[PDB]
Amino acid sequence: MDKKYSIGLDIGTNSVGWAVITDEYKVPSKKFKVLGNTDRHSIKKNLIGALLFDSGETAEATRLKRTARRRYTRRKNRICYLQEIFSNEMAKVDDSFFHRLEESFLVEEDKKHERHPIFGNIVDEVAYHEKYPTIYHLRKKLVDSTDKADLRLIYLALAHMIKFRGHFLIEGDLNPDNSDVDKLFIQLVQTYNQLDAKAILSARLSKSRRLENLIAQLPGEKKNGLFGNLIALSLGLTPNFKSNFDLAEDAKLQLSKDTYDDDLDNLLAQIGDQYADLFLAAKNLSDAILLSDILRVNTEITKAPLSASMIKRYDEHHQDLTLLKALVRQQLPEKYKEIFFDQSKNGYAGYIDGGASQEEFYKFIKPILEKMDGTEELLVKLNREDLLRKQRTFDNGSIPHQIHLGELHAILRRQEDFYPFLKDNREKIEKILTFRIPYYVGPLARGNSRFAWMTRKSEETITPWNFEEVVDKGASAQSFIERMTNFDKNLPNEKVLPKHSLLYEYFTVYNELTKVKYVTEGMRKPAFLSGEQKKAIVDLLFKTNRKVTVKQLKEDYFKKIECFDSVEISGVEDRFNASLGTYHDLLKIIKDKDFLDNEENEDILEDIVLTLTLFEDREMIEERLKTYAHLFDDKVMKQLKRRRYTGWGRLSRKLINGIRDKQSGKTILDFLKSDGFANRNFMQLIHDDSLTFKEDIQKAQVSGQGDSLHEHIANLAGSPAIKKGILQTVKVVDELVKVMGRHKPENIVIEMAQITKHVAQILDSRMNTKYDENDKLIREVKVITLKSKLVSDFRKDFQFYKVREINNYHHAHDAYLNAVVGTALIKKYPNIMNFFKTEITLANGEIRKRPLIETNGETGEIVWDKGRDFATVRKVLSMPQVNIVKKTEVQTGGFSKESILPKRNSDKLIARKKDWDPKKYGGFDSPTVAYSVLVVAKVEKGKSKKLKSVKELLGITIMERSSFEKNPIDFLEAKGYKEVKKDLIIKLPKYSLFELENGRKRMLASAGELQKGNELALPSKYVNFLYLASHYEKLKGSPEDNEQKQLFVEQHKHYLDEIIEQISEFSKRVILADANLDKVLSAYNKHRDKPIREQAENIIHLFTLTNLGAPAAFKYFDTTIDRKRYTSTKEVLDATLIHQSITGLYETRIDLSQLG
RNA sequence: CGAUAAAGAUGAGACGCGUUUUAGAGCUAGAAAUAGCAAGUUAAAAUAAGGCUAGUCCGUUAUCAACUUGAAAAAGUGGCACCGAGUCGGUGCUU
DNA sequence: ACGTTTGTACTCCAGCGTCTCATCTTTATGCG
DNA sequence: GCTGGAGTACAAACGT
Repeated sequence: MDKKYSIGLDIGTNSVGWAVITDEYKVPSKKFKVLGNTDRHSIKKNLIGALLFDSGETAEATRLKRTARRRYTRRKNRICYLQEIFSNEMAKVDDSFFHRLEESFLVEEDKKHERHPIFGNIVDEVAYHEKYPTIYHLRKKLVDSTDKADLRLIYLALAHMIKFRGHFLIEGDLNPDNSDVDKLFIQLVQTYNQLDAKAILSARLSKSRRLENLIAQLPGEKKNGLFGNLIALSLGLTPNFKSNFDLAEDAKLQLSKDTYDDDLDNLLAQIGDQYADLFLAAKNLSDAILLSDILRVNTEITKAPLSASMIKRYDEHHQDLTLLKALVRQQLPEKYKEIFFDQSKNGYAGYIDGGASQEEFYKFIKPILEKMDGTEELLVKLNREDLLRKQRTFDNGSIPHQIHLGELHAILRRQEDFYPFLKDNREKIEKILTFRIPYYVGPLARGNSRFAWMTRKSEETITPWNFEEVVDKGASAQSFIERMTNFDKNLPNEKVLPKHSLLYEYFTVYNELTKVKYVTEGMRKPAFLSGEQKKAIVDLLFKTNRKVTVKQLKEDYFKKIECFDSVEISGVEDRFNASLGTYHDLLKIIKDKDFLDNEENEDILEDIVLTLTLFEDREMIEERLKTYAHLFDDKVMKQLKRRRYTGWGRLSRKLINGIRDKQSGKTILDFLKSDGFANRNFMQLIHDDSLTFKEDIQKAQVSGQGDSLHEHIANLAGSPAIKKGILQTVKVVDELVKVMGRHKPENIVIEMAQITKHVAQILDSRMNTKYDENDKLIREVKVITLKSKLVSDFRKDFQFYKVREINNYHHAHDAYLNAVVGTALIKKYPNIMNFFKTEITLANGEIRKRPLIETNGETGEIVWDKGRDFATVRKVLSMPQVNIVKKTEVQTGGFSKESILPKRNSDKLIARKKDWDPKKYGGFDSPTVAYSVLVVAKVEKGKSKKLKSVKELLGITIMERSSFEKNPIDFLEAKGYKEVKKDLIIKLPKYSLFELENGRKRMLASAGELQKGNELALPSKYVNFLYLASHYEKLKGSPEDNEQKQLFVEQHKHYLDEIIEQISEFSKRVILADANLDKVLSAYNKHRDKPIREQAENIIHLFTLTNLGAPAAFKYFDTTIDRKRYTSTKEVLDATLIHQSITGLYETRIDLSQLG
């Protein structure tokens, strides 16, 4: 039979609601066959339901932890590099110093050499920690020593600098001597003249505000160049020097960039060295502004100013510490034990030994400082956030690597005379500090990664010193862009040409001009310009004028070439749109119309623009054009190198001039140039009986021939969770087609709360798959897209109200009403929703009458009867059995919580490495269970060695999962299970459904906790009343309708008692939370004499006691009911396990009572 | 109709902090128990266990009823009406 | 008839800030 | 924040 039906969907980020209706808008009911060892053999089910699943996560967290893993690996490799550089000498001075460093984490019994990590004795360790209290004291000492020092001290200082090196944001060497901001500004004005500045520059005001403030209070007269260089200093960026200093072109000589030197040279040619002193002062002032807050110390007594500043911070911590100690011992003696001994408060002891930040300690110690006297400067430092500070602090992220490199340079230039190996390896260690893999090279994989693009020039290990001789950086950055840009849509095998290609612009000119038509003198035939005439017009106007030519210019060229027949032109605009811009720039730079005109040099120019579009670091551009420097002078070689092109086109070169029909041999560009008086455009050759259009379809089919369902949802443009929803929606559609005897649905209706267009296309592609004799796709299944507004409109107009707090039936009810509205309006119209209200209002206040049976105007149709349609959809909405399935999913993600908890005697701690005993070291805690397994075996119970046979539910950790799947039997025997039964092991993922007495259901949250599994089928009257009462002040309708709703909600005030009675009955049947229910009834009893709106707004809040899923806390009326957790899955082992299909219609029920 | 801007997705390269264990000798009184006093700012190592394909890679995204085949991918498996409704029941027909 | 284990109820806890660069869609806004 | 793990105190129920 035909068995006509339709399928409705509601795709969500967290759920997929589905419904099947017939031609009479009825849900069909069908009896299904179940499997398993249970006694039930057939179950009657209704063809409406929803599928719930966890939200799809983005890849960002995985990306960040992957990047962190790479960073830790690289830092460990730097430590190994420096431990191979110092290796031979360190074997002589103190062998196993590196080994004492590596075993520092272990407890003293687990150590192999000595507990003291540096010198191996107690006296020298104490002397080191007293002579150099922090690492910065040793850093300052080794920077300024002039004496020989122990090699361990040099290693510790330089290793601390390499391990914590700083940011690479400031490009260019930063001299630490420039520190006076006021002198920098006055020197800028003075050098300009020859050719509170400190407070204003170092103020925390914005760079825009800072420049504006200095410009407002500007003593310099006729000194706009001083103001521009001041912008280039404080802001770090000058404006266009064509107006700032009368340069030839717009020159933005912004500092802190590698292009600063090249733009400065361009300005020196463009201005004529009339701003060099300004640029020089700007650089000095930019430095002194940048290092101002970083190095808050005078810079005339040391070469390591960061060490001096941190020593000053340590010293002020000590001074204000002893003074605060004295003042609390002298004025508030009842608080010294709390501030300086208690590690649980936010005092000093919590700030150092506990877990208090600087903010928390400041907030705690401020009121103590206020009430006591003598605390003036301590308070002043606290507002300046400079009281009792530490060196390793949150604000150390602004220290540039130039400072650490300067200190490291100072030790390798102060200790190189005594230790000779430092002198030849100085640049090696400096490279180890400063080497940073570029963003266009990526992971240095040998081919064993799915994220790598790097190409190797050699086959050797990539050390930080052979990176430029082993990694082909050109091909690396080429592959970096070439994996990211999309392939050709027509030919999905090969890549895509740059947007600024000469071939593409020539194609656009010739395609527009081929679409353009001329007009003859007598016949006035459109046709087109001839191919020779086309090239002549291009060279006359489009190759002459950089901007597009006007129709007047085209007419002037037509009359200029030969005597015009008629300058009128058909199929053309007032001005053209295609421009020969890149050829014009090459004619303005290369300045010869020979290489840019000869077709033998076309591939050269295409590679030129490939380089300009591809690379943006300008050294890469430098080398790739240096390959081609033999055909041009050096000046244009360093001028065109500074040209950057942005953008990628949507067409490829094989589509444009690579595909040629075997009958003709002409390219698509050649066909556009000369079509034999046919004037066919690109879309003409792409959609005709020519051989070009056939090969495109054959390649679009042959290549990407798989194009799997998960692939095509995966390669879309949207959030991952909505892609999960779309994929589950498609699977639901397939199974719903299967359920009805594999007959196709007549319509499919879609609603999501461009991606809608795409999911419509997927469903249309899978359902509509039949072509006629003339190869025309017959639309057997009309996939319909619907906005969400219409559904809510009817929901409110026909009072088909939803409270989402009752149950998850509202999802499938949205799906059913979706497939009611959509297929009604596809019939009534083949206000638009005014065909619905029978008493439709008018501008005169008249309730214009409507027919009971609505119909289409043009032809007779049963679109909507205002009787027996209410009854059907009311029945389906009040229908108690609708199939909600929570998607059983194996958990993936982190093994446990990321917090490293301290040591305990508990066994729940997890070994953070292989041999780290957690009772000594501590470690991770609370692991994540991948899935639970039901194991029937016998355990060792009792002191008398008794094998008590037991059935238990054991949770498998994500970490344990691979070891369990390698050998389940051996894993169980290692766990403590003797003589297990291999064939009764059942894999139970999260949200596995179990059925118990009185229809009670529980979902498996884990091996030791369950979730509520039942749904309260509260009738339509109660949910309609609850929406009317809670939206009492937000009715948003006509005043008569609002008054009628108010009268209706006042007349049924007794419905609250019926609602709470339904809640109590359903909670007593399946929820089984006696104390929570008693507190609920006490709270409802206490709060009866309150208005109905608030009462129903909190009866809505009540319904999360009975909601599907995890137990949750809630508040009714100023009282919080804490969650009743089911923390024992012992009842589940005697229950009935239900396996369900994605729709849930097809079931497999296992009686676990019979297993064992 | 080019063009700009915002948001989102994906990928790469870098810092700063935090946590853990250990190292920085606590002293004095007291038989001890516990007090009085001193002091504190730093470093090493690890930062998903680990894996083989041994890379200055990979390891937390996406995918996932049961059943029968398939290496996997993937394919295959469950009769239809009608009257009723508290998580679906009943009746008839036919396999 | 002690003893040990499983059921309850209750409380607490959960890795986080920044910067540079690149490539795609998808919305949006004034032009006119 | 969610919601699952874990610790703690206290008693009921099952083992021997």
